Amino acid sequence: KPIEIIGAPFSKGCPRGGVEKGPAALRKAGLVEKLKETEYNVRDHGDLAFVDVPNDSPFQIVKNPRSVGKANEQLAAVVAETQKNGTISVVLGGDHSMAIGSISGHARVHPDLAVIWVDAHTDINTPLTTSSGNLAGQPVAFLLKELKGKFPDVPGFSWVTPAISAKDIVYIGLRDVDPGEHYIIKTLGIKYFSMTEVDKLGIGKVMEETFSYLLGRKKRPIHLSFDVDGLDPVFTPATGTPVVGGLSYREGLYITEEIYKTGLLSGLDIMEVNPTLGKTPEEVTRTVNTAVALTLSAFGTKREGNHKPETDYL
Amino acid sequence: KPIEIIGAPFSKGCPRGGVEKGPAALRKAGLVEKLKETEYNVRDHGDLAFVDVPNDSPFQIVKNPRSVGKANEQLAAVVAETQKNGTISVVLGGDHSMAIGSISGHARVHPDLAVIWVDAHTDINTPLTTSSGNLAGQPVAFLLKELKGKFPDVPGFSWVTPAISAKDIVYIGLRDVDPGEHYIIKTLGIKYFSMTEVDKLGIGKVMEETFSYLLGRKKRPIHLSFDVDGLDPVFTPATGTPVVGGLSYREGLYITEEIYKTGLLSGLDIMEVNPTLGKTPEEVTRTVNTAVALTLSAFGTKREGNHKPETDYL
Amino acid sequence: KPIEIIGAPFSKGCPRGGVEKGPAALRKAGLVEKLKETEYNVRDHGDLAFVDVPNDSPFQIVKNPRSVGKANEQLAAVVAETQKNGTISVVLGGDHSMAIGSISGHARVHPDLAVIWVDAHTDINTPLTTSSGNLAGQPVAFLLKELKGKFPDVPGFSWVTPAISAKDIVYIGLRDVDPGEHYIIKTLGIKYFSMTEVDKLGIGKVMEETFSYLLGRKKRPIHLSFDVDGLDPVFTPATGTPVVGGLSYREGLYITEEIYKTGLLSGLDIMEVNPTLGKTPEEVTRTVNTAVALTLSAFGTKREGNHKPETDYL
Ligand SMILES: NC(=[NH2+])NCCC[C@H](N)C(=O)O
Ligand SMILES: NC(=[NH2+])NCCC[C@H](N)C(=O)O
Ligand SMILES: NC(=[NH2+])NCCC[C@H](N)C(=O)O
Ligand SMILES: [F-]
Ligand SMILES: [F-]
Ligand SMILES: [F-]
Ligand SMILES: [F-]
Ligand SMILES: [F-]
Ligand SMILES: [F-]
Ligand SMILES: [Mn+2]
Ligand SMILES: [Mn+2]
Ligand SMILES: [Mn+2]
Ligand SMILES: [Mn+2]
Ligand SMILES: [Mn+2]
Ligand SMILES: [Mn+2]
Repeated sequence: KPIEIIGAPFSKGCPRGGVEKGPAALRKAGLVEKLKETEYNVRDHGDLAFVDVPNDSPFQIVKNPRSVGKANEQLAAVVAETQKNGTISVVLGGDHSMAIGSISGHARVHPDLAVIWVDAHTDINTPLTTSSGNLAGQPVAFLLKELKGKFPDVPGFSWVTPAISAKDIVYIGLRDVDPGEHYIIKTLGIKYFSMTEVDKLGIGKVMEETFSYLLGRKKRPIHLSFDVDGLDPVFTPATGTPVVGGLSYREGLYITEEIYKTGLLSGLDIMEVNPTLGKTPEEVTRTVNTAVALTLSAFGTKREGNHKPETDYL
Repeated sequence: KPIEIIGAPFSKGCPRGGVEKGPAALRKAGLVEKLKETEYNVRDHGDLAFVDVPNDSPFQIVKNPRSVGKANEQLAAVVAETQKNGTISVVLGGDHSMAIGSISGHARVHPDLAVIWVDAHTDINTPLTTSSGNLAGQPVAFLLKELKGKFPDVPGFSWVTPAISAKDIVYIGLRDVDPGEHYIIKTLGIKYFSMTEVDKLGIGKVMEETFSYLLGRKKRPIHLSFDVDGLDPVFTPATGTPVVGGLSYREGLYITEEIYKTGLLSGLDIMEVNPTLGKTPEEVTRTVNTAVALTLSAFGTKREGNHKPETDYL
Repeated sequence: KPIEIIGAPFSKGCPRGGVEKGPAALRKAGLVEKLKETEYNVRDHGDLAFVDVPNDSPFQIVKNPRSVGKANEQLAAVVAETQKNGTISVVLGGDHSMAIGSISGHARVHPDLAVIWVDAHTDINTPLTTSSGNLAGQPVAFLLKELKGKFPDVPGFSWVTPAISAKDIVYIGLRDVDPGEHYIIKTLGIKYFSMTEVDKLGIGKVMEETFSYLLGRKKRPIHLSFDVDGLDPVFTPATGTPVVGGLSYREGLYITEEIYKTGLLSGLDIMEVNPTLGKTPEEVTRTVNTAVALTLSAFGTKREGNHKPETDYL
């Protein structure tokens, strides 16, 4: 199978700059080279060059609307293209708002795709419920069908068409949800596994249930959108919105090795890796490293070991 | 439902001073304000003023008997009063010896109360089994019916009447028990989940079993006495007797969100938070913060999120 | 029952020196004294004096073959002797290559022994599959029956006779396996619980399965070979090959308390504790301490507490 790396050095989704340097740190860590050592075919599409939209006034509270909107539209295009060539797309980016384009793109080629959202937050704040204008915290609100019309159209996001419905997404790791975000996920009956459920069930059963929920009836493509802050700050400190009591390094990898086994991984996002937020070079390294392991894992790397077929090592 | 904060700045239960500053740190952390944002009605009773008993000679080994005794009698009174007004009592204190008064008080109004003791220690040392005279490690010995008469009456504790029996308490997190304390809990058939059981069952099944044990036949009130040292020093370092291999930040909260769901929380204690023991301001902050989260959790705060009823966020 | 401490200050299995200082650190931590406080009879055999084999040229890639070979032959002898006196042997060593002699020795007296290998690595690299010549990573290749003849005889290891077969060993904690090592463990159908299985099952069920696998039909002696790097660097940082996402302090102890309950512990190894690798005195202390706890645990120490029989503490 084919893999296509696509860097999304974008940070306008969050007021904190830095996440744009994420792709670099990741490539710099040996991601592309390491990936190539897998049973996969790796191609690097390079980092997308996003044109800034001058005098990008804020829509009500929403910040950098047109700039985010345009960057995503370009991402959706790119991804939609690789998806058209049946290759698996990997978006290494900055803030999570790029999930808009990554999925909206993926959807154009695979409308029946399921989404497993690993994050500490729901990121489903509609532009009317946000306490800030940060779009990085609103991706899902833009991807949901059940949310269309519930909030005023935003400048730059007219190209977007709700790609999936409430019954096609599953959150994992939630532990920092707003009153509105919470109201919404409950009101729409969106399946989710907060840290409380993971504690109760254990990541083992957790993954078991998410697969039976999403792949119970039909077997469709999987879009894993991984926000590195789905794990505990002790594993991925270098991020804009760290939250205590998260997923462990182990559960993170367990999540990715399962999705690998389903043979249905179609698209992956590795977001929020900000190298400029590590209190120490060890923390940045630490973040980049596990974020790479998550990617490698998704694509076949196993903790029990891996070996090439037809090779008699004895 | 009503909540009544009651500070117990007492430290005579342990030779280390500092736990008296605990209430401050907690209030100072925004506890009262944050609590008020819950579906509850919060009232702050302020910190109790404990009169020191001069020439408080030690009873055999027991230290500051009369001083502890009197402080508790005053606490039992206070608590017994709020309990009389059907409000939920919250004791923010110093050393755990105040559990004597918090429960003995709670009991006067709710004799059928169950007790979930989250701690790294059993704290059931009778004045005859203690290696030290520290009462902070003897609360339960004073609250048990099966332990009455087994040890010599102590000066200042004549007002106390065993509030509950061996079949009404459940320990969670035990991992540092003395030969005597152990002999006792085994001899009296006191249900408990040491860290070994939590490892085996997983906090999920652990909470499951404690509720079926305590609420199996009848549904009675719950008195959660939480020793912040039920968790690992990595989460609550600022405490007098830290012990490695404890409950995780996650398990602590899982414990409190369940007890919240039972709708039976009647009384809560948040003890052993000592701000003077943090090797660094981060450690003290760290302790105070999770101790607050435990409290907020107990009273409804959910990691999956919370939202107000009748509010259409869309 | 009798316990016999045997120090194996050997480091030629790994290019990094330091693990030879391990026995010291452990004794220096109070191991022997603390052990004596158990229901066991402790005897210290002292640290073995290993004669260096001059001009010990490398066999192909294998480094210090003759030196390792000779040291092990001496260890096998020693252990085989205490085993003959029905006492339980405890090898406190340096690199894991000493597992060769510890088990080969144990085997001579108990050929039906089962082996529970707690380590982050399989250490089953045959001299033909190693990327380095480090024997510390090849112990099992020398102990397996199914591996005999699969690799060229090594200078100094002619005295060795495969002590156990693929169906007599169980790995726990694996998370850093080589292509060849992996090919081998899969090709030989060797039961193992990688960190992925532990995540899935939970150390509780994990221990459950390993006992039914190894003790299902017959009840034989247990040789627990514990490589401190089976746990996460956060617990045992001071080691030559640390790997993230390992066993927790808790799971390590849970592993040992179960093996204790089986009443079948016959032989134990506590390897890879390198005091010269702790970035800070706290890290070295931290490693030594949990390594001691693992040992004490193996021999009866319980987290729920322990008390002497026939002693009425009241
Ligand atoms: N980029 C992110 N993942 N941000 C998290 C979004 C949730 C945040 N608490 C908000 O109110 O918007
Ligand atoms: N205040 C406390 N929680 N202390 C713990 C009590 C147990 C202590 N090891 C003792 O011997 O008394
Ligand atoms: N002494 C050890 N435990 N070393 C681990 C052995 C595995 C190592 N990666 C190798 O290739 O040999
Ligand atoms: F994000
Ligand atoms: F998020
Ligand atoms: F306490
Ligand atoms: F305690
Ligand atoms: F090793
Ligand atoms: F190893
Ligand atoms: Mn997030
Ligand atoms: Mn996110
Ligand atoms: Mn305690
Ligand atoms: Mn206590
Ligand atoms: Mn190892
Ligand atoms: Mn090893």
